[PDB]
Amino acid sequence: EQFQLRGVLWGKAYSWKITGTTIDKVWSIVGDYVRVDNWVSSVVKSSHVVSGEANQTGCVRRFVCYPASEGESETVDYSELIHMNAAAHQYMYMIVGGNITGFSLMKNYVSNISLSSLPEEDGGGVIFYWSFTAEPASNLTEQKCIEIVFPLYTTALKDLCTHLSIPESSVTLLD
Amino acid sequence: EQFQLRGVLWGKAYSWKITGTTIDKVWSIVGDYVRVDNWVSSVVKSSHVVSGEANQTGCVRRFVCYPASEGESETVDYSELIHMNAAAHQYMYMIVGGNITGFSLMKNYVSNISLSSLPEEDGGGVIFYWSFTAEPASNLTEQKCIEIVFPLYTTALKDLCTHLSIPESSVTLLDD
Repeated sequence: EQFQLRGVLWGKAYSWKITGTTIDKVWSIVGDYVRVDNWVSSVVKSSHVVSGEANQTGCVRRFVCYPASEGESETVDYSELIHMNAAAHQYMYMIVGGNITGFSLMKNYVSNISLSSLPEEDGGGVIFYWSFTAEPASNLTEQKCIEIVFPLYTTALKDLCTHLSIPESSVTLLD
Repeated sequence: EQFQLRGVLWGKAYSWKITGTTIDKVWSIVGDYVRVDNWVSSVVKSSHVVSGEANQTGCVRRFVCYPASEGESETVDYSELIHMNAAAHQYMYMIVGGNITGFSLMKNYVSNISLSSLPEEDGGGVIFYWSFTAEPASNLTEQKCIEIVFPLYTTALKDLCTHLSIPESSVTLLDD
């Protein structure tokens, strides 16, 4: 009959409907965690595992991003896979280092990806769930985090279509 | 060029499609965080806010569960709301105290609830996303965690239908 208060979190969750594809096809790109360069290829130049075994829980990926603008340097993201369930097409990760533009500003950025199949009889398709949280800190606001994260998710959904060779119209942001 | 290794997590995410209702009817039940007794009524006897403002982030609810099986006693759950975006139909909470059966065994049980609408153009309907994580601990297993959580979520979706006055056939667990 007692309890201990914890800190509150910032963040937001997004869901897209994707037609003209299957959970396996989406996963073949999105599920290769340590080769994110083969997914968000418009932002990410290269990626490889630097700790643990590729795509296994606890592993760390290091990926390199193209310069944010001309003159600026490439930036780096280290992120740990903190939960992986490939059979259930879902995983969870956190940035544990690097100077990746914007994302490296957040405190304990944690992200969740979940894929689901819509019923066969409803025309199939995939529900792509993608959320993040970050801890409140004085150099940011929740609104500023959203302005960092959401545009990237949007780009990644576009880059997904490119790699799937399906039109961008295949993707609809729910709500 | 350095990073900081951390521990891994246990958990699982589930999604259901719910027909025959609207996202705002579902939210009126599911979104009323401190009155979970009006939702999972097969399990929860009573509930109220005990810290902060009702359903505002940071608040804590205390709720009483019926005996889990015959002979046992009522148990109690203290859970804190740690994120809330009502207009976006999504929130996050964590158990911060109590002896609630099964759930209080987990270390740092964190849960996420997210509602979305399917396109009007393609039938409508609500996608109900519900996930949890817990921190691995010597006294438990992830499989045990899933045995604790999933039947509760399952029961909760059935109770939701009761309170919405829609057939339980309205709910379908999505393949993952």
